[PDB]
Amino acid sequence: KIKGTVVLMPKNNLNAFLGRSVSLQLISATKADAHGKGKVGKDTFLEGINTSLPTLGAGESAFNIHFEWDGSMGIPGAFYIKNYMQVEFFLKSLTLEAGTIRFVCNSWVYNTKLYKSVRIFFANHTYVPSETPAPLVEYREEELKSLRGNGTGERKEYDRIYDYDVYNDLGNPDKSEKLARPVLGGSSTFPYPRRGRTGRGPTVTDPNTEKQGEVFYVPRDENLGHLKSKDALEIGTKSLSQIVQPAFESAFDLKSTPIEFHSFQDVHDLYEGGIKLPRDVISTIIPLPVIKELYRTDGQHILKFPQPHVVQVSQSAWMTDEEFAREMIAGVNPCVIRGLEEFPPKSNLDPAIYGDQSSKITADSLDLDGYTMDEALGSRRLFMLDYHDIFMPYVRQINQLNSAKTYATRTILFLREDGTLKPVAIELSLPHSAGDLSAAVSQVVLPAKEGVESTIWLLAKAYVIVNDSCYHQLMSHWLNTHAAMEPFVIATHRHLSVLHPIYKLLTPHYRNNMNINALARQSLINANGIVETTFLPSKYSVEMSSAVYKNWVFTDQALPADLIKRGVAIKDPSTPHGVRLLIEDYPYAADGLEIWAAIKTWVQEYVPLYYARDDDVKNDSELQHWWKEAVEKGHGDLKDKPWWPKLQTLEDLVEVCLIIIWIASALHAAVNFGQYPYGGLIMNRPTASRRLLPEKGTPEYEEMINNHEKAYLRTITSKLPTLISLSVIEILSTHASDEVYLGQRDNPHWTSDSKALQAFQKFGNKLKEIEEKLVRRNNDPSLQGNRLGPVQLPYTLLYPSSEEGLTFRGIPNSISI
Ligand SMILES: [Fe+3]
Repeated sequence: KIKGTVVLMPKNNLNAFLGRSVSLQLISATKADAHGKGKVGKDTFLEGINTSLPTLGAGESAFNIHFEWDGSMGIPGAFYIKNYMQVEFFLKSLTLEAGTIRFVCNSWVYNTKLYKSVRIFFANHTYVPSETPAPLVEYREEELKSLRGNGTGERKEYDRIYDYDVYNDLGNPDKSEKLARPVLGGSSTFPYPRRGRTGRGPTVTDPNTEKQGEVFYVPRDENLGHLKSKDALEIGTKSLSQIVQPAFESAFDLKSTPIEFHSFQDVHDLYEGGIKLPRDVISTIIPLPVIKELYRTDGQHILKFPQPHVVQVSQSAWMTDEEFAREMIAGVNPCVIRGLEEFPPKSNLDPAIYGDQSSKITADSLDLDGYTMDEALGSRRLFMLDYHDIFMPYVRQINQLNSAKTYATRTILFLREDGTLKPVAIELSLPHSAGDLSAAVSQVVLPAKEGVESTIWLLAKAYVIVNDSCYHQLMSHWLNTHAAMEPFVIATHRHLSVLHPIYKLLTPHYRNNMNINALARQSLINANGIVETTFLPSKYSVEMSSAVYKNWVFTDQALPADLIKRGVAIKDPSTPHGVRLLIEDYPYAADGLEIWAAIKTWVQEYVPLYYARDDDVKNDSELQHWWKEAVEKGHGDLKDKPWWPKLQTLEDLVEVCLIIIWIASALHAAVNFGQYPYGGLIMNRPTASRRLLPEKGTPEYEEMINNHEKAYLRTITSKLPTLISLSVIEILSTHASDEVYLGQRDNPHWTSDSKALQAFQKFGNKLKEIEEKLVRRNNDPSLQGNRLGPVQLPYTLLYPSSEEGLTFRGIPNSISI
């Protein structure tokens, strides 16, 4: 007999797993039947509870099992398992002793009757397809066929079927015509990454829109369970939209709290004394998992939000021009600023539609610390935050909404000799066309510290940051991380076996991504969901991200390519990373290059363990099918584009894996974990603007003079949507205590290959080394202006490690929140 140990986690006593409850059958990797498929042994049941091993913990139990297995039956390489119990359990592992064979499973096993085919698990060996032991080749391909399913049917909780569909599940046209939304994906008008297929079928009123459902399916093992309810952060979004948001709304409908903030102190009060709300509103929040962690409460009437990092040292520093500019390089959205190499800035928009698009900013009006414009341009000291061409096509329709008004903005920045950025002009642009009923005009606003001009300049920064917050949430964050990554998740499970080296390399970087995305489609980006009800563009929000996706380029997601494309660095082979930054102390980019380099080294060391030559990549059938599908189906609306890597070389494989890991880990961390730390003060990161600048001689103009804080608050996001936005960004900025960070894996035995395990240890050591280096940077007094700023907030977003909570640091493996 072969002595084995099964470790599993009950859904939630242990004796019910005994008798005839659970059977396993070992499968040979070396002895085949007459069809060349590995021989399968007898059904073998769990025989007793193992009590010996202390190294267990975390709700796990271990079971003893002995398999009949003459050396005749060869060496086991897989096993089947059948659960005869009513309730599913979570299978962790099988270990066969005496040399040892390890099976890492980490999968829910439902009752046997629910599966078309018996659950199969492979030993922890790694094989490209041409290396699969012959008796497992068919089992390997059949499991992939199982995972792909057939493209039809309503997916159920226990299904493990990965497939693609368009974003046609956001609208709710059966409820109201007002909730109808365009399908995103699958047309030239609205290209978009695909998402995981759910198959709920058509609405009554629109055969192109998928009907509503209480649960948005993900393949079962994508739906992460948590030992602690407080760690199920993704379910908070659902509770917030479905339960908490209506509770807040009723407090305002009943006039139990003032409808608007009246001064900046009313906002600061949220994390000081708190806000007083009706008892039944407090009573709605307090017992909810995740939500109850968002606020401190007296259990009666008070909710208090946590103090955001951006105000922890100075509550007024956000208002400084130094901090406004610094956050474009070290803030929540540090990846949009561009070099400006000519002046005035140009527009590619059609003047026949929007009016003359010539910039109104004059060079002679700008304070460039004594530099002439030619000098600033030539010394590469001029930059911009350019939302003009992005927003202008949407300004007319946005401004037609009740309580939304925006400009398409452009901000010019000058890189001072001291290495900090300063803002020197903001252009607030509006489209103009012959029939317009509005008399509002485009304006240029310059910095000012006193008088009504200082208030107009503060408002101008707010309009800019409304554009930036919208672009950050929809494009930098949602489109470029969450949405862009999902097609790669699906392709990987459809086409790379669990045995495949590139499966093992990439899948840690997918943890929880399909799950959070599905919950997002249900409650965050749905019609009348959180984003539409809290951000400027309202019902146009998600379609705006489709327009931006038209210009998404996979190879420009690589950090060096991004920096070069935006004109914030230049190619320079004489530097360690091959690029020279044009803003030397650009914290996101300088820290990012270190992480990028570490990932690249890891990928370059792993790949050659499995692919010796370009030919070995061309000839890997799973890899070729994977990449073909990811591009032609997953990102199929951009399959016509010339820039996709072809995947016929070692270099191409490294490039593709490096970009995927980068997007999933560091890029997402840098744009996600700063949300509450910077945006928890709504004045610092307004999500919406509700009026344009006022005309002279109006009461709104006199208000700017007499009550500037009220002028500002009437312009930005109202109090009710503020309470909702703050709550959701608090959730999304939190690290669950069971997170798995870059340099970590959930199991030490993910492969039996010692060289791959060594390479991975080297990678984790390098990240520790990098963190020491980043610590030294933050402690360097010369770098204070950009790494800390007047808010005195050290840039820690790209520190690789973190404890649980709202920590402003730590790089998870994946897009996990
Ligand atoms: Fe995120």
